[PDB]
Amino acid sequence: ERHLLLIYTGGTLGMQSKGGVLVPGPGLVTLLRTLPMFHDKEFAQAQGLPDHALALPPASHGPRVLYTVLECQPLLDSSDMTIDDWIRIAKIIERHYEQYQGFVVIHGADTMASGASMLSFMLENLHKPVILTGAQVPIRVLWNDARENLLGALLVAGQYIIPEVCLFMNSQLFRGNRVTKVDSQKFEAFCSPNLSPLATVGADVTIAWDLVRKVKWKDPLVVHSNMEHDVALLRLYPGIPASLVRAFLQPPLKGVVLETFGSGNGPSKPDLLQELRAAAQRGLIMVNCSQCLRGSVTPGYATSLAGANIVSGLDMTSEAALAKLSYVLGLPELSLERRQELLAKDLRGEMTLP
Amino acid sequence: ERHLLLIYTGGTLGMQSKGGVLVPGPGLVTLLRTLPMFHDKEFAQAQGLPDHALALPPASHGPRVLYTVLECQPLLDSSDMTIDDWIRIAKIIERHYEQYQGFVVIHGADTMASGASMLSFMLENLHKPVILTGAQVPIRVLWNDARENLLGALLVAGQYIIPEVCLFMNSQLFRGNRVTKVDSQKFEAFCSPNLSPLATVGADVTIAWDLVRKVKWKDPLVVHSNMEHDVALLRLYPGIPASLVRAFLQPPLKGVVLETFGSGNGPSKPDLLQELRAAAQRGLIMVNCSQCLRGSVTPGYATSLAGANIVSGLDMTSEAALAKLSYVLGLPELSLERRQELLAKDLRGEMTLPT
Amino acid sequence: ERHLLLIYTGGTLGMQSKGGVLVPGPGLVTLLRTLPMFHDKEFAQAQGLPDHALALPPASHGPRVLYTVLECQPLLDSSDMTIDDWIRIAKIIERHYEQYQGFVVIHGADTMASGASMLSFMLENLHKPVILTGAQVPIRVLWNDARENLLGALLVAGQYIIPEVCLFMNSQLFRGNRVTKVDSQKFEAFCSPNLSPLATVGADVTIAWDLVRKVKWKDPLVVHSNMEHDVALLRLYPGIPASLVRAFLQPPLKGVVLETFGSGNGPSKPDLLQELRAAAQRGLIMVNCSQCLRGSVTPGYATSLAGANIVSGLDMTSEAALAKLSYVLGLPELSLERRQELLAKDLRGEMTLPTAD
Amino acid sequence: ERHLLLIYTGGTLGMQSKGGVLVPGPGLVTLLRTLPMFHDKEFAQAQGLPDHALALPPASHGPRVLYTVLECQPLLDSSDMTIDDWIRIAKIIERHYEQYQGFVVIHGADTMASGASMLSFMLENLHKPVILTGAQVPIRVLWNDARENLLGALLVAGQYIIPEVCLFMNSQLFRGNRVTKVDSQKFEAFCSPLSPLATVGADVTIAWDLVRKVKWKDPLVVHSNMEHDVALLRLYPGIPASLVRAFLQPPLKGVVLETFGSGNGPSKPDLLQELRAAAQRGLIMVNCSQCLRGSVTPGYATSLAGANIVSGLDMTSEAALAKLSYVLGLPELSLERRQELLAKDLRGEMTLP
Ligand SMILES: NC(=O)C[C@H](N)C(=O)O
Ligand SMILES: NC(=O)C[C@H](N)C(=O)O
Ligand SMILES: NC(=O)C[C@H](N)C(=O)O
Ligand SMILES: NC(=O)C[C@H](N)C(=O)O
Repeated sequence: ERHLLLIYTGGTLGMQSKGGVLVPGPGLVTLLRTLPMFHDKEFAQAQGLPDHALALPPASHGPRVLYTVLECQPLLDSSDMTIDDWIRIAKIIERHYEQYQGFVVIHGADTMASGASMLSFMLENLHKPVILTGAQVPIRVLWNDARENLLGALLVAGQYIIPEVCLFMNSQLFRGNRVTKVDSQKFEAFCSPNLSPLATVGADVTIAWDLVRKVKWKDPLVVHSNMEHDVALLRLYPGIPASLVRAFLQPPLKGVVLETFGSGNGPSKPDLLQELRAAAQRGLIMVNCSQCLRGSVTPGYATSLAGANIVSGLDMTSEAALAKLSYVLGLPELSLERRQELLAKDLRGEMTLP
Repeated sequence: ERHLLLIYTGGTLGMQSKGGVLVPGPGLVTLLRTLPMFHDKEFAQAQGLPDHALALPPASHGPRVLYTVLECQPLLDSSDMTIDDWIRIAKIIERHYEQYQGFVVIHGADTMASGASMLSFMLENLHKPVILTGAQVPIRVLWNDARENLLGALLVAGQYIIPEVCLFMNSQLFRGNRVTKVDSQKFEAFCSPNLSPLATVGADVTIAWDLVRKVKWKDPLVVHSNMEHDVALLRLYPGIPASLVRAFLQPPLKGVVLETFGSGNGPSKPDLLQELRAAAQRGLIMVNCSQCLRGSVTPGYATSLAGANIVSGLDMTSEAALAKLSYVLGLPELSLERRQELLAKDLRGEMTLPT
Repeated sequence: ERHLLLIYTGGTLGMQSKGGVLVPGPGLVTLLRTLPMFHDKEFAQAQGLPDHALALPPASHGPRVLYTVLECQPLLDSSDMTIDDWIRIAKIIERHYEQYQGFVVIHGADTMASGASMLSFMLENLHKPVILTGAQVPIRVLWNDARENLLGALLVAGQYIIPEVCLFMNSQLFRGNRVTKVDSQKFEAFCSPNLSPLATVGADVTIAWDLVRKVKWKDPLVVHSNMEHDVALLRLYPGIPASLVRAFLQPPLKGVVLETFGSGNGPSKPDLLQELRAAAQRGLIMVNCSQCLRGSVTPGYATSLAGANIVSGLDMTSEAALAKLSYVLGLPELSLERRQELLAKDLRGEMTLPTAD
Repeated sequence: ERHLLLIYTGGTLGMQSKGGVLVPGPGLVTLLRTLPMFHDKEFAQAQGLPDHALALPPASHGPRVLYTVLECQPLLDSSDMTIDDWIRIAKIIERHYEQYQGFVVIHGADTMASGASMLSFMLENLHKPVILTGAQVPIRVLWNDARENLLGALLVAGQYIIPEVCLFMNSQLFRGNRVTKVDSQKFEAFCSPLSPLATVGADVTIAWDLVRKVKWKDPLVVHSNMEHDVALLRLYPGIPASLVRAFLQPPLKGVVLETFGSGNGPSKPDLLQELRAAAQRGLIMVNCSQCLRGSVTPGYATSLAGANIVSGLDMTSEAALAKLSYVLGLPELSLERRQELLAKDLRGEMTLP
């Protein structure tokens, strides 16, 4: 037997109609009990299990999977989630860490990538799988992607030791701090542009063990509630004025991700470069990410953004850059020089160095 | 014979190394003369052609293609381009419109999608092909994509009547106001997520004629120099504070594209919704686009951004939304209500209406 | 209410383990009754429905879907299926045609593409959806693709009028005579290389109505049991000897699909060309298909296979070519010249005739 | 300076029209001289180079690339090529091995995958790049894929030590015994259903983790001893036992059976009797999937396994056939041993589980 905690935070997976729109819907465990793929009634009575705990049917090989449903309240559309919400999820995982072998987090799709990236950083030295999942269609609608996404998440967390925050959707397991949302309607809503999926499910389960991170059994779980809240993302657009950038980078902002053009370039007009230099003097740290979905930031042009307090984001997703920035800036008592060194390392498998 | 104007504005296609970095490089026509795929010397002498004009070798079918190279100065990395630069290109095309059968614009890749979208709107009633192209590797480096991208553009503009601003890269012709840049290194750098390519080149040339827009021969070319400059793009991110949005939307900003989450959703926290409402009262217009690459903005959630002065961008690329916003806000003497109605129409094939 | 017939012929979707291997498994309706996504017990009792008939829960819009399970016997691994088996399925659909609004056929994946193609031809003037589906993992294994494939098929047949033999797998509806199997393990096992999917399912259902064939209401359903059995497929490989081709094309073979190289080319060595000419003289008809997955057979090289009794397969899948060949050769009293003309037409949406300009 | 041999065997890359159809066209070096991307005239005169030898323009760093064009005769449409033709190419590479740092082979596309696979096996202990390339459109036609495919091949062979038979098309370098042709018209004609060994874009990315290691201690052994009596047989539904019997008659020594799905076939006894009968005669059978992607695996009662049947796992059919030809051509081995070799990864063509 392996035991999982299933943390239901909201999202379309469990929504219901009200006033002609989807809103978060309670009563998940009540529904899951009625579904044989999610709950084995025979086995429950045979072992007289606590009523709070569900049991998956037996799978082909391996151990049996039991899980407990923890329904947060209120439930949220993921568009409403913030660093504080992700911290609360991390703390749930921390409190219950020793009692469970893995975790699944039902989450809205709108910001799942940001959440996966955030939790990747908050959960330092993680030793157990934390699998985020969601759906484009609610589980109470007959024709949906929720059933198989939720089951897949539970089975992955239940059967494999992948000590990472991942995202499972549509038969694929992605490294969480490598995903981004590419489709607003299709079931294949997520993509991992600069890294292979960690796993694929088909006739057989294929796992890229060469990529999966190693359990650090000597080191304890350290949860970072100290995440800098004053970080932002700024997408450059052609002719963006210096005056607007000035306003954006005003105190109390401590860090910013600049999504630049192509291989990491921006306008070379002086008044704009002046504002970035000015913000560097105030102590602001800047990470340069590409607006492009695929590829890396690299030097090479006269228009490349580099210099005082600018760190290259290489091939990071913006969601990962923002989370890493929040993480590093939240660390206590470090020199700005040291903070920059950390931003330039691969801390959770989110960045590929050359 | 068909004659094209080749407008060289800059970009990696023609860059050179200097101080260990790529910068714009002059002298394109000088190089192209030396290349047999770009200039047929035999034919030039046989017709004693003007020295400014180049001739492509004969192609499989069709008419012969001649072209003239117009090298803008200064040349620019496309990261430095703005609405003003694209207006200048539109005006070049306007001045020379009657003398040429089509146009090719060599452009940097970093903002090509914005430029294509802008020109799409500026060139009202366009009757001739305007093909933007560029490269990930300069044409003076041996192993490059520039040669074939430039030749392809010239052949497409030279041989076909596609009255659209397009982008040609890597054997594909895209509708210009439908493209976006998806890869910063690969030769397949561009994608048209919510529309088929207009053409594909292989052994044969396949054109999606049932998508290509129809020539309106009665209507003259109207070039819009009146493009609103005070427009912006704002990407939402989780927990973006009201205070920051307030600062972003301060006068003199007239219009903004909000890149929202998923099917067009954002935080429902009241202080943020109050700033958008406040900006609507000041007269600002907002277009709601998805941060997602593929798919459409649609209502359906309690978190959907809709209401006063917010227009759904449906399946538009952000580059197209920004350009359309610039276009509509630059039109003279319209009510704010009318401006919104125009934003909700398909003006250049950039948006697909539901039905 | 719309009523469907669910024809369970076998395949991995319903297999069980025995001696460490998967074999066909009976008792489908018994399992489906226990599954709330497949059977609404409340509604069944509320309308006191016949015990043989299942009811899907209500869906977002549209009518309610009821269905009857017909479990063929014996059940088969699709690797064992032949023209005779597909004829039996066509005849089941014929007998029950008027009682039901659509059909779903649970079928093994190994030859689903051949079966879809065969049924496409056998069911002339079809007016109702016939949706084939299957799975890479059996429905009794917990982590599987069967649940969603079967539900999807039922919902597509139940809710839309697509008068075609289709294949539904992994959220996509393909034209059946356009599919081929491209992956032996992934759930995305099928691909339609020279045609778009007819439909895609996501948050919403998108249907390519511009491609879906039109119902011919005036014309009755004609089922062709007269399918020529003596047809074969022959894949060319470099240096394939004339002697081997000779042996392959011996009587009683009436038709063959030659899978050739690239744009439809083969060796020009004379002894080989002589065997094809010899077989043409015996009255054999040959269809030339490309080994390539995507693209078309076209003339252009000195190595292009063309001539006596050879018809270009253009962009047909080999599965479709073989079925069309079986269909056309089974038609009664036609000249060989006429048979060839029919092979060169688009009879069921399986072939795209080349564009002029 | 690095020197390459460019072996022009034929194919569309160099074809010309005649009687309204494409046929092989001679005079490649004559054309390439006139093209600045392919020949640097300044540099040629500056070093007074032999007239037979061409010089690519420089890149910034790295060495300069010179190459010699060897035009086979007659030139062939690849549809006409056989084991004998690929042996001849291997022997050209053997004779000139010491004089050149790499090789490029211009080849027709129709059977390039078979040829790449064959050469992969023939060229045991290969230490230098052998890059096959071709085109969907002839180089003399203005809008074509030939120019960039040929240049790419020369630059890859000239600049990198990838001791493998590869195929370069459309900005990608594939392991040769892993490719297959998926499109008959598009420039993206080939697919490796394994990662590409390299990709060319703004930068060149090479998957060094996959590229095989040079064995400098071991000499190049060229196998002319390739079994010719091997065949490929694609199963189709209801294929009769009588037809399979005829196909597997002597003198056939080996056959690749392209089976359904994960490696399955009809379980009807008369058919299984013919495969067993052929095994008794000494025939060896490799089971490959008709599917493009994935692996042959046991699991069903319909899986073809047993006497003298070896699983092809994830091999392409082109690789299975070539490996079968290779193994059967080896002298004095027991049939058991031949089967063990078929089940190993000999040239990177097969992934073991
Ligand atoms: N599909 C989803 O989950 C979208 C939903 N608005 C959410 O993020 O909560
Ligand atoms: N590939 C390119 O052209 C990049 C260049 N920085 C530009 O956009 O001008
Ligand atoms: N996935 C499957 O159904 C394969 C099985 N051998 C069959 O075709 O019956
Ligand atoms: N593209 C090509 O090269 C096709 C040609 N028929 C050949 O294989 O020789």
